[PDB]
Amino acid sequence: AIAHIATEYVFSDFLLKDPPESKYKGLRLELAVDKLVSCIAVGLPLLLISLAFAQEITLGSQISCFAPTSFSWRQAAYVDSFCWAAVQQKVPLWLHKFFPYILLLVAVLLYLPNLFWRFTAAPHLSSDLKFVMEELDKCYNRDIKDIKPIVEQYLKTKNNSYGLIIKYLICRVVTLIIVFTACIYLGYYISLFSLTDEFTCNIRTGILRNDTALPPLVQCKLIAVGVFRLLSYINLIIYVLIMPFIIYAMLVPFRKTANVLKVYEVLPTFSTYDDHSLFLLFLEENVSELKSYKFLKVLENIKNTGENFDTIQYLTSLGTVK
Amino acid sequence: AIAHIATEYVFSDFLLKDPPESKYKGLRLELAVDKLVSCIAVGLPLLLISLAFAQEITLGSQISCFAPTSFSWRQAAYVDSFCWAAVQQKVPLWLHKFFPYILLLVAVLLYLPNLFWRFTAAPHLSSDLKFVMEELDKCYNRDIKDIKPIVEQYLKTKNNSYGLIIKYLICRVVTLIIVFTACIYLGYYISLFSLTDEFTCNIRTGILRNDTALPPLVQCKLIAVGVFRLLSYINLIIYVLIMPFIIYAMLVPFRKTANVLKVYEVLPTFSTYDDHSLFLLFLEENVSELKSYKFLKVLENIKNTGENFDTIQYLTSLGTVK
Amino acid sequence: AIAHIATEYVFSDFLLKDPPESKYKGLRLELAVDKLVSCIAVGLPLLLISLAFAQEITLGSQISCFAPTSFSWRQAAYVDSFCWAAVQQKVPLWLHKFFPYILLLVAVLLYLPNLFWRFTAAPHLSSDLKFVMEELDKCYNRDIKDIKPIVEQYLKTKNNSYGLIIKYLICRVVTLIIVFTACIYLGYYISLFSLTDEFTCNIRTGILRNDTALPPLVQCKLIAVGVFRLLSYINLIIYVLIMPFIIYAMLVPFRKTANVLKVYEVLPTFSTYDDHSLFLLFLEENVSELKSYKFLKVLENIKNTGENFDTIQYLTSLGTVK
Amino acid sequence: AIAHIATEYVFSDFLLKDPPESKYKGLRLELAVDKLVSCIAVGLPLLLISLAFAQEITLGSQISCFAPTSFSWRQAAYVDSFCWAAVQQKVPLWLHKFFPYILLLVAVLLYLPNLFWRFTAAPHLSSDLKFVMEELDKCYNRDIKDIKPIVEQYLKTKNNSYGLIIKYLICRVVTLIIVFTACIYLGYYISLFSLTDEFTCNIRTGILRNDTALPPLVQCKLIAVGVFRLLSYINLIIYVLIMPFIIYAMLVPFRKTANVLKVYEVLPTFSTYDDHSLFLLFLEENVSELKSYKFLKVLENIKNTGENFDTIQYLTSLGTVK
Amino acid sequence: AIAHIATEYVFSDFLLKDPPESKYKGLRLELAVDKLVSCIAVGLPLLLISLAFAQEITLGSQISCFAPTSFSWRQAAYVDSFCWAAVQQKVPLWLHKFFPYILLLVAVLLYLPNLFWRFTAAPHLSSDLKFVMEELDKCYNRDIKDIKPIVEQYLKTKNNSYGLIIKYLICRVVTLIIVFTACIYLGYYISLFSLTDEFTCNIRTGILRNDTALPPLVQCKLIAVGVFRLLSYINLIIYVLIMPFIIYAMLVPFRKTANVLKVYEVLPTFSTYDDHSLFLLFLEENVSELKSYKFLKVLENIKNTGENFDTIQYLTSLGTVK
Amino acid sequence: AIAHIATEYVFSDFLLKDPPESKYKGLRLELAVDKLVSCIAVGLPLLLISLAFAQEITLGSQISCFAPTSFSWRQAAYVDSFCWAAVQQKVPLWLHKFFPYILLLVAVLLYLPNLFWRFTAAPHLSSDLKFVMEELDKCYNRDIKDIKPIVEQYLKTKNNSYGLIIKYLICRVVTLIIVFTACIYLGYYISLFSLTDEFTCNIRTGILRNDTALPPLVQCKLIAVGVFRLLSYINLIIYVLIMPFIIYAMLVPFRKTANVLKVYEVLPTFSTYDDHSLFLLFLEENVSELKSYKFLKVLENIKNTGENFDTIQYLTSLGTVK
Repeated sequence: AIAHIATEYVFSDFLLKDPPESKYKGLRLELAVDKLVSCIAVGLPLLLISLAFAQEITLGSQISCFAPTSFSWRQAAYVDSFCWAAVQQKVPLWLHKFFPYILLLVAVLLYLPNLFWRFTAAPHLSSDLKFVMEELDKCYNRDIKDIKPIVEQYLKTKNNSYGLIIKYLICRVVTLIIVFTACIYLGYYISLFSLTDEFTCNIRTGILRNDTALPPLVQCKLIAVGVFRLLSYINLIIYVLIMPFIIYAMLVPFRKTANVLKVYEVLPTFSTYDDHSLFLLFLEENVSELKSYKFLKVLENIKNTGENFDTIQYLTSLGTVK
Repeated sequence: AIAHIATEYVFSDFLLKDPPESKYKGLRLELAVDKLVSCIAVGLPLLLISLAFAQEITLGSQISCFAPTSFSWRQAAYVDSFCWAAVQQKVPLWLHKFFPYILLLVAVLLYLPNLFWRFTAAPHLSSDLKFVMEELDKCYNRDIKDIKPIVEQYLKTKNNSYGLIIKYLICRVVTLIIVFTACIYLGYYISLFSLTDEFTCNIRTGILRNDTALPPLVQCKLIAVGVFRLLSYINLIIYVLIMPFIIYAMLVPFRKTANVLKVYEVLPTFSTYDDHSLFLLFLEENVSELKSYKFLKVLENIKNTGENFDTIQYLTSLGTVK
Repeated sequence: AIAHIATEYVFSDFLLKDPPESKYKGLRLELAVDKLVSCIAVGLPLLLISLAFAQEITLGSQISCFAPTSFSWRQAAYVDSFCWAAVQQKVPLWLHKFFPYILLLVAVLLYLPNLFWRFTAAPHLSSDLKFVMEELDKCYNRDIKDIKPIVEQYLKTKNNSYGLIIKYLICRVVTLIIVFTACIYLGYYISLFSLTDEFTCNIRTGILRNDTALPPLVQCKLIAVGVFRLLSYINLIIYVLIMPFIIYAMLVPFRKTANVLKVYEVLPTFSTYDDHSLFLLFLEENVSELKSYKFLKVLENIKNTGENFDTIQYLTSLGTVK
Repeated sequence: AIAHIATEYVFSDFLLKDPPESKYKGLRLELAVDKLVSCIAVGLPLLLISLAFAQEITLGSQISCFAPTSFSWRQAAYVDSFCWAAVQQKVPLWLHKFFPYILLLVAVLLYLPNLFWRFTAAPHLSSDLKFVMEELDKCYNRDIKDIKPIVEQYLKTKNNSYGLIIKYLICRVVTLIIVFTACIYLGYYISLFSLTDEFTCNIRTGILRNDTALPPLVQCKLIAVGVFRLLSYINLIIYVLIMPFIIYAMLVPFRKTANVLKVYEVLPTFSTYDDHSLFLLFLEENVSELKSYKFLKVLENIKNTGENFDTIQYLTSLGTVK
Repeated sequence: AIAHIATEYVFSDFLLKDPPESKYKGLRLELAVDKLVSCIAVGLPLLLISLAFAQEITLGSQISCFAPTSFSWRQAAYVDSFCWAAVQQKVPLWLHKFFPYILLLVAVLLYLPNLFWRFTAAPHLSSDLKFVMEELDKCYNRDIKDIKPIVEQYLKTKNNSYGLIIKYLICRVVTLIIVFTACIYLGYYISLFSLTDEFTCNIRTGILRNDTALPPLVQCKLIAVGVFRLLSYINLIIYVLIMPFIIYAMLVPFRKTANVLKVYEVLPTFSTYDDHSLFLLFLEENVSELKSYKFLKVLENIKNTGENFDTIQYLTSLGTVK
Repeated sequence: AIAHIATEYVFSDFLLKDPPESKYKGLRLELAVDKLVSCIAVGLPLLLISLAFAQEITLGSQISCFAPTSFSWRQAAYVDSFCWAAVQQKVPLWLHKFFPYILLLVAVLLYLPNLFWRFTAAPHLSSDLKFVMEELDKCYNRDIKDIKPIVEQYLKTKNNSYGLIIKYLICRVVTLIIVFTACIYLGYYISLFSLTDEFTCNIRTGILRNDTALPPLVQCKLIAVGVFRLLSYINLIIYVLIMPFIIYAMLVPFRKTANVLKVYEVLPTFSTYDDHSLFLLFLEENVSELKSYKFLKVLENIKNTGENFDTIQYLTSLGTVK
């Protein structure tokens, strides 16, 4: 065990030589901020429920009941199981019983909208981005060859569209609503479980109801109430912290967006709650793959300083990219 | 078990024929010292919490309580679970209970800034480095062909920038602050757990509060206090040791940096708290992939001794690299 | 279980058809003797700690205490856990408790210098070796074409360098110092645990200190003392055996080194505590990949006997290698 | 469990469609007989120690002690652990305790010389074999082209060498010595454990030495003595059986070796305790990869019968191989 | 568990889309009947020993002893372990104890001859088959080109050889002898374990031999005798069923063998206890890879009916295959 | 556990993005209906035996015996094991004990004929199909080139063959017979285990036969009788449902088969209990890979409607396929 830990945490590469995106393929169909927010909101409750029942913090059973001394092992086990079964039908008790279930439901609900976006919006956007990038590269190549209209019109038509931005807005709204509901539930659970974690189960039911040997009531203690409360507090803190990030995410009109086509306007061939703005944002987020755009952006940065050099010679110096 | 250990530690290659970076691909977006410091600071608490609960050092339960002889097995188990549940609500007790949780939180907080840098700074820097390297290679090739301006201007514009160095500084500051907070917490825990590790839990709560058979107090012993203290001391020592490395890491103006472009100044075509200095440092750290730079550095090393040989013949001797 | 053992040790290939380095790629940045010594020194303590706690040799718990007959199961378990917790705070007792931890620390400390060398010396040496090999191949090709200066000067500049040999020396010194410290610790542990392995724990602490029913002292036995002593003896023997190998490893000036360039001196184009000696040693250790060197070494071996044949015809017979 | 066994032993391919060496790559640096002998000698003790502790044959603990009826569970467990700890310090007892350790040591010692040969002799021999094969192929190609000296001289120089054969001899001698020592140890263990497997442990040591309630002696039984004896007998039988194979392996001068170059003597261009004999043996063992040698061997087999056909036409019929 | 079973037996492909030999590579060095017989004979005892100790059929321990009521848990466990240890030294008892060991030995012995054949006969036969196939393809290609001696002579020399057929015969004889010995052992075990499975162990040995409290004899029951008997009966039935298949396998002279070269005799260029017969059998078993042979066999099948068409036009119609 | 279930059933792709036959390679040597029937008949008993012993439905042991109160734990365990051992030698009892074994035997017997067909019929049929497809493609290509006999004759010879259809019939008959036998056995087991599942074991055998303290008889209950009965009923229902599918499978003469060659009859070059019918069925089942057949089938579908267009222009429009 010790040697296995040593091999897997010291001798094996952990954060040194593991390449996350070595020669990343495909296209980036999700924004970085949105991806980070979704990953946090999905993987936080899973990590918390994994931590809540780790063997390092759990001592015995979920509940512990004080059976009378006259009871044998099997009678005391029956008492424990009976009180655990009645902890559901009896509000705090069933909430403590199903806390991992509720956190799992929250995680699944938070994962749902991103899956919906990936299954009903990713392919069309990916195809559009690929077409736009390939047409921009072809236009740059032909212009470079000449110096030694389709994309502008297509973006103009996309300007009069709202489907993509509407779907983005409903995804953000669903995520925000689910996070807010989770925050409310966590606050309610924290409020309702700061009183105590001891409950009396009644085992005089059925054919042994009239028996006098059994105690009228059996006291039982919830074991993981404190850990659950601490983890719920942590989850609420994290969700409150990530709350403004969703607001910033769906704040499209006021976002600090720089148009990619500005650098392309140098080429002579080239001449706010909308699909065009969202498509421009996705282009900018996915513009790292383009290489001609790198040349145009370098030229723009050079000319931004104020150097008095003609751009015609620089454009003629460059050749075909690919 | 014995034969499995033999196979996995003797007959299987352990440190002999395992290639770490055989034909390493991609680009090195992190400095070696920064990568080592981050890896140590992240993987030390994880290794320590893995060691703290290894079966080789843990004998029984987290706590051990001395129940009265009249108590049965189930009553004593209830006593143990009750005292373990009250160890939270009761400062040292809950700290001992949640020591692995606190170390995990420290590890996650230390891992966060590197993930932020990798998600919001890696792609732009990687693209810039690739562009600079390819332009340097093309310039070397064309100059070699001729003997038989863009990169200099771009670096001049980058000289008037501060975003990358600012992000680097905030990453280093966050890492240093988290390490300092962890050091303070570990020192506090060491100070507060050198007194004793025995506490009395009171089990006369609820419907059995008025019962006289139960003892008024039950003594319980924390088992892993010594191991926790030793591991916390080791963690504090390691963090204190790695403290000056972060200071040396964010000490950019006074770093011993050699400009790569000096060797390129031989080519006739080519002619301190800043983005340019950080970019030069990243170029130098990632210059091993360039092959023309190897020729230029070899020529520079040859001429550094003081040999009286013309460089024109040496430059004409070399040809296209790739 | 039996059939699984049969499949994994008889029907599956174990030492017959498992290729260790079939078409080995990359470069050999570590010497064979150094690699073997480091692998032994790292994987011996890990194997020993894995063997110490194997289920084939461990019967029960780490310690065994003789509780009074009047004690119940839970009271005796509390006694065991209490004496195991006091075995730390009480020198032999905590050493027996933390023997696997100390061996793991020794293994990690021994693994550290090789990781430091691999992270701060491997890339530069690999690039230098690749450049030297490619230039030697190109020189051989052009000389063969002609018959039908850079490398010599670069080695001359490297002659006036000491960084690589200094780093090699500090790595060897760190390894030797750590091995010597481990030897001293193992000898001390063997000396201090040949007396006995029985200790008395006092459980009359706390609210039960004044109770008269509990025994004044409880005798306890360490179970794995003999296995620990035997494994420590084996580790000390192995470290003593590998002690002279490190001395031979850092003995660079007196090493039996044959210069690779001697065979290359046949080509007309070609004409002791130092970087040049270490680089020549690494070239010789990594010369198996070169194919022109194979031809030159074959010619040298042919001419070593004393055959009276002109080398010009043999050189003209060979052609381009690659 | 039943269905898993069915899937892994019936529906999954076991010996039908598992290709051992489908398109085998690299070179065969070890002889078939030597590889088989080493594999047997290494994997037999591992298989035996795996079988010795399989759950199909082990009932309870390593030892079983008859504690008095007045003892509780914990006192009897302490008795068992104490007698198991004293089984070491007390010759047969510690041998029974450490039998798996001794067999593992034997396996590791037997694996060591082959690793030494692979790390200090494989690369040079592989390079020499590759060079010889490529030169033979080139000579065959040029001779075939002509009909429409280096290798002979190199083998002549290798004739006056002894390093490779010396290393082979020391490897064989080390293997034989280790196998003989293992045989002697196994015979001794069989002789010393045919008497009985019952021993008395004395638990009246320490603060309970003067107590009269404890028995003066406690009888204990070793459980796996018979299985250990049977497995040791099997191991001794196998080692005795493989004893003459090592003698035949290092018997180089008297080995039935056919020279490969005899078939190559047909080409007009081509014209006993030694390195040359060992190299010829390795060539013959690794000659299956050569394709021109296949043509030459086919021609030799055709001419061995006594057919009166000129070889010039057959040689001219064949063309370039590769 | 239920959902895992569903995923691995319903939703995952089991016998629908798992390709056994999709684009099979290499050569078939073993006959289909021989491969099937060896696979059955090897994997039947392994499957049987896996089934014998499955948790679905094993209730408790290997043996069950009726200790007196006055004995405690530890004394009864000692009794069980003692009787299990004496079940070896006491013929039926040790046979029941080591039945899985004997079946494993049988499986290993049956696997040995096929490994010997694969390690000392596969490479030469594979090389010969590859050479013959490539020469046949080349001859077909050149004959097709012409229409628009080596292989026949080589087969004639192989006609006067017996090494391959001798090795095949010794492999078949070893397999048959081992199967017959296993059948005899299984019949003996079935005969000797149909009487009863109850034995008395005597625990009055050693220092407690003179004690009167212990019973003079302790009755014990073997639990898995019936399962072992049923599995041994199944194994014997299967081995008896596969007995004639080995006889048919080594029956080479009387085998229904069709010569491959008969179809090749159409080409004008082409003109019983033996190596030639075995090589022809291996060619026929491995002829599926050849494509020219497919054309020749199609032509032979066409002409077998009795169609009066000239073969010259059909031969000229076909072209180069590869 | 909860988070692992979430990851493996929600976040990981389950039925969304798992490609079953993405770019399927090789040839389809088994019919779809036959493959489905064989997969069902093989994987149903395995799934059922996996479900029968799942931890979600099994409470305790296989059998439960009511030992007297005076018996200790070990005596009661001996009673349980003894009655479980006598449940075999005593018809219903051993059937309940070996139900998983019988279902495994049924599964293996059902898997056997498909393995026999795959090992003795797949390669020849695959080679024949590949030859036929390649010849059809070549004929289509040459006919297309011309417009700008071997296959017909080969099919005529195959018309006078019966080996393949005979092997198919024996495979179907073996499968049907095994399924019918399994149905009969399951019906018998259902009939014989609807009475009760309680049996009395007699433990007064051996040296304790004359002892009066032991009860004359001990009642024991089979636990999994109901689950076994339900699963056997399900298996019988499924086998009855799949019974007519085998009859439809071996019903070759009356199968709705469309000849592939009909569409090829358009090309001018081209001109019931049998091998030819089975080969045509396999061609049709494996015709999806052919691309020229797609063109011919499209033309046939176009002309089936009744359009009055000449086919010569359509044939000349198409070109070479591959």
